Amino acid sequence: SGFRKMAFPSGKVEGCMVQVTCGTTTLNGLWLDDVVYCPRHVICTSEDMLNPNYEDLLIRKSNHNFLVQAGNVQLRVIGHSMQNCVLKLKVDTANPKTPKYKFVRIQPGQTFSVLACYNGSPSGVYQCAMRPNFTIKGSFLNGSCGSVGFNIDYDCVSFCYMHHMELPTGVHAGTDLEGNFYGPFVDRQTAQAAGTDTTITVNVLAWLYAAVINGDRWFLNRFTTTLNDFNLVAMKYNYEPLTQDHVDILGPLSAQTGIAVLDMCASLKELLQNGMNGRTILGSALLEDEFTPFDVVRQC
Amino acid sequence: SGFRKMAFPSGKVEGCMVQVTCGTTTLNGLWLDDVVYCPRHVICTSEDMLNPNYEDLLIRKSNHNFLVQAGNVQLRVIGHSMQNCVLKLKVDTANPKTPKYKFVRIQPGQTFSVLACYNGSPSGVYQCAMRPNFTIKGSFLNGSCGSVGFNIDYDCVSFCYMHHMELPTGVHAGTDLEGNFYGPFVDRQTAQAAGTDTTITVNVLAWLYAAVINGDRWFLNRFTTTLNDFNLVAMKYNYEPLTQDHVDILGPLSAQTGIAVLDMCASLKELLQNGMNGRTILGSALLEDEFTPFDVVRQC
Ligand SMILES: Cn1cnc(Cn2c(=O)nc(Nc3cc4cn(C)nc4cc3Cl)n(Cc3cc(F)c(F)cc3F)c2=O)n1
Ligand SMILES: Cn1cnc(Cn2c(=O)nc(Nc3cc4cn(C)nc4cc3Cl)n(Cc3cc(F)c(F)cc3F)c2=O)n1
Repeated sequence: SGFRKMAFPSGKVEGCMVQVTCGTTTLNGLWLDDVVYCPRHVICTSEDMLNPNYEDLLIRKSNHNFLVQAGNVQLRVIGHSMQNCVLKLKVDTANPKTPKYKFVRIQPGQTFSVLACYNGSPSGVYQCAMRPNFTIKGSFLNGSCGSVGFNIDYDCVSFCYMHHMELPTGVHAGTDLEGNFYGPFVDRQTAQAAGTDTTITVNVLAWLYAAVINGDRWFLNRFTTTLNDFNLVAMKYNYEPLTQDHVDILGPLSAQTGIAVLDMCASLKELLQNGMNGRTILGSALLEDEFTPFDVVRQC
Repeated sequence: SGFRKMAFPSGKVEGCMVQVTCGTTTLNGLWLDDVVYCPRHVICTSEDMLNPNYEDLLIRKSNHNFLVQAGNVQLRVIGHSMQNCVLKLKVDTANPKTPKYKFVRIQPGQTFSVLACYNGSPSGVYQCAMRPNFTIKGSFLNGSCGSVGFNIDYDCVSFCYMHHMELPTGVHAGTDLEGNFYGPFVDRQTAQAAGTDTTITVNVLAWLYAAVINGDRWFLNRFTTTLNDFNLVAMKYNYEPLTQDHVDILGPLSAQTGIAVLDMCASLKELLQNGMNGRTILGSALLEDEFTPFDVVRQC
């Protein structure tokens, strides 16, 4: 029992992290087979960071302009190319610690693990969700650019996020591993605002199911509701519309607990309308929305 | 910016985890140099688990009674011994992945990272605090016995916790790596109750400082208080007495923010007396007490 924000063990990713430097600009890269992937922002000097023309900047560089250090060992760069907002640096050595991996893009509302790194050295691991507005509420300091987010199934690491920048308001923005930003952001050092966010309804429901699996049942009630009258109340509270497909995914949790999805929705409506009254669910005084149904099943 | 429950990267520990089996009883072990450490409960058959006499049980075993599997490779057991509630199994192979390590016992109120494992295979990593009543509010299923908790400084892993059992109420109990239980528990399959718990005051204050470092300032106020009138209100709310030594440790956070410790205590007293009024601090609607001052500094 118990329920924690739980990350995947990070060792398979720690073995891929390297430092990349161009000029005096330095950040983290990801070394898989004989390629290092990193944010293209690394080719900016301080005077280029506000308004780079990356094709311009990159045509002015050669391979020897890029210093890649894997721990103590510098990796000889033997080729380079841009792919969207990531740089690919071919090196003369294949990483002997390369895991089985894939590059996957995730959906808003899905979770992943973040290995935060500084100067190529891993620092901490934590679980994060991609928000509906394509930001993540991460924990990142100066020097974390290039840190990666990932999931693991069996032995295979699905890389899904490369960290680029912190917005005003202090949330974080980045790309998938093909260099394509999540959300409407660009890799320049200008202030960019996140669009309005919403609460991930299916996740809140998943976490309420987790609570029942773990013996928190105080919020349950005898009522039910239709999908639609629920969405009418949800809309009021800045919750994502719940769809019949969300209902279908909650199926297995509904089965294991014997609580119909639309009955749990009735509990959710009352929690939204009454608050929690100084009570807690799974140690929280808020409705938690960064656990997917898969996370609940994986941990319960 | 941002503030998350952040664990240490787990790779150095993942490389030490093995499976130990005696009879039909199986759990996780820790392979460091040529020794495997695991809960002595592994020598219990189902009929022994309620009321074992471990010295009895162990004198009836030989080395070949212990099956140790490191991934696919079985480790030849060449000696065995009891140390308190841990078994030490000398094996014929030194673990080539052994990190620099130490066995340290932690204090209540301190934090560590838990690598949860099943059948010797690591499953997830998360951050936990040792509660004042020497339990931990972990996340652990059947098969997690022998999972370890740890901290990392530079390259050195300080192992501090080996998981043994889940209490009623669903909190977790275990030992340090010399086999000495945290708290007044014994390694038998009987129901044992945790003693009353308290809130870790110095940690709540540390986290309020983290909030200020991160721009949450709504809870600050112009008042101050003495150490003692604070402890009078704290006592009422089941908070640990705050000591002048706790005040001294908060020094560096007080410096970086310019907020006197006893002024932050005045904010805490008002938060305790008024509640949060449906507002949040660092995304939480509760006063969080599982971040030490070191965790705040490490992340802020
Ligand atoms: C507080 N914070 C939270 N997350 C981040 C991530 N982040 C970062 O780590 N570095 C950035 N700018 C750099 C400055 C450098 C100075 N030297 C010597 N080398 C440097 C390398 C970088 Cl990458 N930025 C800013 C930033 C990075 C981008 F990739 C981008 F497209 C726009 C940006 F404004 C940053 O946000 N810091
Ligand atoms: C739900 N939960 C949360 N944490 C735990 C940890 N835990 C565990 O993993 N296993 C336990 N008993 C075993 C049964 C076995 C059956 N087979 C085939 N092999 C087994 C090995 C164990 Cl270790 N227990 C119970 C338990 C383990 C102890 F070490 C102890 F001293 C007393 C106990 F009651 C357990 O709590 N499960």
